[PDB]
Amino acid sequence: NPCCSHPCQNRGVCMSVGFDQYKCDCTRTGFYGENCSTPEFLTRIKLFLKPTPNTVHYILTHFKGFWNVVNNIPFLRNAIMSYVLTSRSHLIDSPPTYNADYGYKSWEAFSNLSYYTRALPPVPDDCPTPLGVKGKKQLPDSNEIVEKLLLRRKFIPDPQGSNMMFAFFAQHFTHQFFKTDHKRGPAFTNGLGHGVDLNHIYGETLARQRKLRLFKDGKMKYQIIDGEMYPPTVKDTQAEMIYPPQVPEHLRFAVGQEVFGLVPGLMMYATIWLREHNRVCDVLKQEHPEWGDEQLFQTSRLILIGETIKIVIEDYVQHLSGYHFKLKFDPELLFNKQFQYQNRIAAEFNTLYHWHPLLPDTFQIHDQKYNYQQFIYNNSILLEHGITQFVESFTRQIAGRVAGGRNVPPAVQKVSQASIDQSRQMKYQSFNEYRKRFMLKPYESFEELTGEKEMSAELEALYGDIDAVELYPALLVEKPRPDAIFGETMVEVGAPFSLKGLMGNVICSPAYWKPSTFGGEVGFQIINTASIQSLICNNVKGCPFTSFSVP
Amino acid sequence: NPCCSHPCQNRGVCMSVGFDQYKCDCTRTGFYGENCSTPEFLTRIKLFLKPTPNTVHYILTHFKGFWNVVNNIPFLRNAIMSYVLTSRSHLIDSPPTYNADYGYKSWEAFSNLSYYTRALPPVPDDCPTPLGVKGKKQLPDSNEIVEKLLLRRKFIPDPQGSNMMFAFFAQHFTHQFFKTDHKRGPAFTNGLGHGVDLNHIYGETLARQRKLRLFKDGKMKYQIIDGEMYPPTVKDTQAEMIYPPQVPEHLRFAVGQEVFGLVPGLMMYATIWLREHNRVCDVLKQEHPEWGDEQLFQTSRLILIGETIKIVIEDYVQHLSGYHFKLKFDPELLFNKQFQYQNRIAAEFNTLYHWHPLLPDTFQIHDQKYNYQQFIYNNSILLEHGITQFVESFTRQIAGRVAGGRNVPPAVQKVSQASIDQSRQMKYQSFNEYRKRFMLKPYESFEELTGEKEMSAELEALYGDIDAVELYPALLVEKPRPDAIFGETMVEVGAPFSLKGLMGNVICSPAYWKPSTFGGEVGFQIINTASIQSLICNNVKGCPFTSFSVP
Ligand SMILES: *[C@@H]1O[C@H](CO)[C@@H](O[C@@H]2O[C@H](CO)[C@@H](O[C@H]3O[C@H](CO[C@H]4O[C@H](CO)[C@@H](O)[C@H](O)[C@@H]4O)[C@@H](O)[C@H](O)[C@@H]3O)[C@H](O)[C@H]2NC(C)=O)[C@H](O)[C@H]1NC(C)=O
Ligand SMILES: *[C@@H]1O[C@H](CO)[C@@H](O[C@@H]2O[C@H](CO)[C@@H](O[C@H]3O[C@H](CO[C@H]4O[C@H](CO)[C@@H](O)[C@H](O)[C@@H]4O)[C@@H](O)[C@H](O)[C@@H]3O)[C@H](O)[C@H]2NC(C)=O)[C@H](O)[C@H]1NC(C)=O
Ligand code: COH
Ligand code: COH
Ligand SMILES: CCCCCCCCO[C@@H]1O[C@H](CO)[C@@H](O)[C@H](O)[C@H]1O
Ligand SMILES: Cc1ccc(Cl)c(Nc2ccccc2C(=O)O)c1Cl
Ligand SMILES: Cc1ccc(Cl)c(Nc2ccccc2C(=O)O)c1Cl
Ligand SMILES: *[C@@H]1O[C@H](CO)[C@@H](O)[C@H](O)[C@H]1NC(C)=O
Ligand SMILES: *[C@@H]1O[C@H](CO)[C@@H](O)[C@H](O)[C@H]1NC(C)=O
Ligand SMILES: *[C@@H]1O[C@H](CO)[C@@H](O)[C@H](O)[C@H]1NC(C)=O
Ligand SMILES: *[C@@H]1O[C@H](CO)[C@@H](O)[C@H](O)[C@H]1NC(C)=O
Repeated sequence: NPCCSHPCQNRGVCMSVGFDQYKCDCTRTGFYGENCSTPEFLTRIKLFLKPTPNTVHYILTHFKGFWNVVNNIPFLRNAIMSYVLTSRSHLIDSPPTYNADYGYKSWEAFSNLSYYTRALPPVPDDCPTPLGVKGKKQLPDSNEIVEKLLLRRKFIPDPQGSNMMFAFFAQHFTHQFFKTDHKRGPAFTNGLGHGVDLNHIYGETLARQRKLRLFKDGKMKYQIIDGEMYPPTVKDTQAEMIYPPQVPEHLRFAVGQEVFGLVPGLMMYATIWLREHNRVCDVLKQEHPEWGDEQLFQTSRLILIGETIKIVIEDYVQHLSGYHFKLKFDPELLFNKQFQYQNRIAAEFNTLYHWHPLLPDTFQIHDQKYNYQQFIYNNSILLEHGITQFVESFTRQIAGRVAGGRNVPPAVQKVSQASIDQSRQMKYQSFNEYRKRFMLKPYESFEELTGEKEMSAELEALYGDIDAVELYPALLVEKPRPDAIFGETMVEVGAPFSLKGLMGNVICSPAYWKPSTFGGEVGFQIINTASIQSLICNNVKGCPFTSFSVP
Repeated sequence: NPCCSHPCQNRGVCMSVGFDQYKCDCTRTGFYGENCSTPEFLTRIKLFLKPTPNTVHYILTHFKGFWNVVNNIPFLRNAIMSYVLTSRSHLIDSPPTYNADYGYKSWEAFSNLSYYTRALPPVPDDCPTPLGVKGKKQLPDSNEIVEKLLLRRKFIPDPQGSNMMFAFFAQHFTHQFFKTDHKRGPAFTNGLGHGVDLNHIYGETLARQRKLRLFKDGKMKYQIIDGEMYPPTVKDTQAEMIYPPQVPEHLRFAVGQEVFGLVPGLMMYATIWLREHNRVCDVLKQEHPEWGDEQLFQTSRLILIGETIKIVIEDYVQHLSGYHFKLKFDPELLFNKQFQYQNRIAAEFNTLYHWHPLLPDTFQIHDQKYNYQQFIYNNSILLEHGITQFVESFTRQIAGRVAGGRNVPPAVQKVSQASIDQSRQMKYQSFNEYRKRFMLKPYESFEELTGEKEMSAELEALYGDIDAVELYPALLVEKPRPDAIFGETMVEVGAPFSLKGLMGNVICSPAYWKPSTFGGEVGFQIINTASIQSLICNNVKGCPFTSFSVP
């Protein structure tokens, strides 16, 4: 296949013409020529006036005195936030295009929701090398890559101070749209909503939802233990959950997501959100005594969705970005813009979000310290200590650094390898191709990627060519930004995926973004004043202080 | 329920506040006040400059010499067509809101694709009257409505000259997204693509598609009969079709849509589009001898989708409108506008497209006249005459006028009654409520609606109040425009749904609307030069003259 070398630059579409020739479609790329590499006049100018991401990142992470002024001038904050949203939006194809089985546009790829979509097309089948034309005939041994480059020798804490509240929020939140269907294969998903629908609370299907609902006051089923509200059982709901035989019947908590019983950190947030839903039902009941159970349930769901997006932007992304600028969740910022209120989850977004290095060596709850074997599938620990003690402890324990290499816990060594192996059967293009796909300069050397000497040497011994380095491994060994959890690429690729999934949500559209949608101003206000602190304060006994970073 | 009165005007959202009070959400309506009835300053002006639809219709259907010059100046033609598209589209909620089960915004209503969506929410369950407050406690007998107002005494031909080519095209085309799942109920659909995906050619599911495909050269299965290409059999494809047991196996043609064997007219268009698909495969193979079966199939499908939208706008809607202005299919007209490339089929769109009056008393092919009992499920008629004779004959046979009342063939009486019964199951608001929803002044009397005395009287005897008249019966008895097939409402309500369904298609989005999407410029040119005449000329022996109007 002549398109194996990925000849078309700047988002140009490559098409074969006969057996030995190809053609590049430069339509609306701002470039022309055989490979869409010659800039148009207007393009030369725009390229000359674009700051580098590292320049812009510097600006947003310094001058705290300046940003403190900007954050308190609504007009400016709105203007800045508007830029942040729109300056990235042009990097996501919407409606979506390719998937694992289609490197050309097709109705199958567009219409079949069981697939993850793809930011870059899959490497064609019969190519000289797995990645196209660069690199060796065979990719390096995946286990060898994990051990030499990814495995933790000594715990590397996150310099930004991200804690376990953050790490488990990241996992809980993203696992509502990262639901890989490993029956079919890594290219397929079970989250047909393809975004923030809160299916991990309410269930992916109506059948599961009816098993989880109380059908009184709009609320979700629950049980009281030691005066505290917890999720219901599988026995009570008949809602299937993933549990080992060793887990007794009365400890098989049923929640929206079948796998959230795997780890107590997930069951903590599931409990918190469950409580929040029933709390909002009580508020709405007070406001609307004429409302029935169905409308109480549906309106509460729409509110929690709003809370979720609110919290993710203004607390979660806020902490992750390290910006002194105060991010703002406000759908009105897009009402005068060209924006598509739809989204399809990208397989690469999933891959890049394998933040295994976040995980500590042991989990520390109160006085106790649990290893992975003791912590996994253990709702006893949740009942023993309680949510309050969980929050206090998770807020204090720091997470591991994601970029910079060699920080993956040996306990999840198999999962790290799987991420590499699964990236290969989905035929991912190289790291540098994804750099270019998101307006970044390709690395010219291994040393430029890692910013050090020995890991880069290992990469060269394994891959040989810098253009042969794979997406997932490179993201984890990439040179971090100064005192940051990530490197340049992780942010520049992830941010557009993330913002698209948040602002693209239907509740953000002008027809939905109204008080009547959420039951009136009281309901609308719950969204617009939501925070990770208030979420905990409203639903966790004692109202403990919490944050996404260690104090 | 205080909202039974439909108090909120101008797209305002009604919400109950306690048992006896309500509240209107006037957000972004352009109006304010308790009822969203008081216009803002800009709105006050906008309404003043906006011409009435009857005026605009007059200007587009007269001054034939003036439009002749506008049509040949691309700057003017593009600008006008652009306004046509945008001015209509703002009347459609996208992403979609209500369905038959939800008169308030809910995630269930948004996410469940099995429902038709709703331009107006259902009438609340427990209201004084079926339509809310207006009208009698019980709606008139649906059979009495059909007999008095809708049944055809004597055939009334369409003044616009619509022929059977047009009638069967309307039926064939619209039945890809009007696929009511009566198993579940009238509120539900089997077309989860919710638009122009040509599932009626290729099948809804991948399983049925694989049954119809040849898996060589990207082609669809077929058989040759008298030198001419026809659809394959059920026995060969194992694709389910709906046929009475008395139909012999060799006459059981298998096509994408299960019901198209019902009438030869549909099976005619199914055969033509089948031929076109296999024709485009031959064209693409010449351009791409390096391509495989899968890519040839998928690319052909995308091209036929383009042809359909092209033909619908510049031939079908062009004839239907009666405009002297030449409508244009050009996705680039929207690339600088705010527009959502998504759509959800509205139940009301389905209802207003029950154009039963189009049907003739008998079907006239060559020298023979077939009644309904003769014509239904009779594919032997198709083979006897051939597609060419079908095209020649149907082009010449006049269709019935749709508006004006009393033109529904008694043969389909029970179908017309079902339209009324079903719309009542789904709790449609009144005809006047749908007029106001689409910026039309509500009718003051029955006489203003029909423009005459006889049907007016029978209407008042049945409904009592003008605000009690139902959508479907009113559309068919409405005073038709001068020498036109429809009345005002049908167009002003139908056109937004239609254009949104056409331009909202994914292939019209900037990422898709490129030559590379369609296999290069040769494929792209197939779309952009498509017409109903070229579709016939390329696939029907002898290249017979055809048109959507009688010669
Ligand atoms: C879009 O909306 C449609 C209309 O609301 C949804 O269709 C409806 O789906 C529900 C649930 O799938 C279905 O109700 C069925 O619920 C009963 C379930 O209870 C039984 O299930 C357990 C299973 O182990 C069993 O032990 C017991 O028998 C327990 O009682 C079914 O048993 C029963 O047959 C009933 O049909 C509705 O019938 C169905 N409605 C229609 C009109 O089709 C549709 O699911 C939704 N689409 C989504 C959410 O994707
Ligand atoms: C999105 O894409 C997915 C991947 O392409 C689609 O999943 C695939 O779906 C097909 C069928 O829907 C499935 O094929 C399976 O069908 C075989 C049966 O074939 C014969 O068997 C019956 C027996 O009665 C016969 O009557 C039929 O006529 C037919 O000739 C199975 O035996 C076999 O297991 C085979 O796998 C694929 O497995 C499946 N692939 C994956 C990876 O899941 C998915 O359907 C699509 N989503 C849509 C269209 O909504
Ligand atoms: C912040 C990100 C994050 C965290 C904290 C986290 C925390 C933990 C954790 C904590 C105790 C455990 C035991 C695991 C273990 C697993 N994770 Co994650 N995971 C994370 C991101 C992901 C993602 C993303 C996937 C793929 C999701 C999918 O496709 O369903 C994943 C998949 C897995 C799988 C599937 C294996 C496979 O073959 O793909 C296992 C097992 N893991 N992970
Ligand atoms: C231009 C529009 C048009 C035409 C010419 C047309 C011509 C014909 C025709 C010609 C020989 C026949 C035998 C019928 C007979 C039927 N029509 Co139509 N129909 C049309 C638009 C529709 C639509 C739209 C529906 C509802 C489709 C759905 O919900 O799936 C429909 C429904 C039906 C049904 C379903 C039963 C019911 O309860 O509604 C039958 C039977 N009919 N119609
Ligand atoms: C958890 C400990 C990981 C064991 C890694 C075994 C594979 C050898 O890994 C080696 O380890 C050395 C010391 O870290 C590095 O300096 C080398 O670059 C690396 O290749
Ligand atoms: C605008 C901006 C800036 C910095 C980060 Cl870290 C993000 N967010 C992410 C970056 C990389 C990967 C994931 C995310 C995320 O939002 O989840 C955003 Cl959206
Ligand atoms: C712009 C315009 C003008 C006139 C008609 Cl008739 C249409 N088309 C329809 C009008 C009413 C009902 C249906 C349609 C249609 O396109 O099918 C359009 Cl889109
Ligand atoms: C870019 O075009 C040149 C000739 O214009 C060609 O030799 C080269 O192969 C193209 N790029 C790639 C990566 O092949
Ligand atoms: C849960 O933790 C307890 C400690 O209280 C331990 O004894 C038990 O083995 C664990 N159960 C698991 C991991 O299933
Ligand atoms: C608004 O309309 C409702 C319709 O029933 C009416 O009861 C009410 O008096 C109106 N209020 C106004 C016009 O202020
Ligand atoms: C079907 O049409 C044929 C002519 O092609 C005719 O002989 C036959 O009687 C028709 N069938 C019915 C049931 O009328």
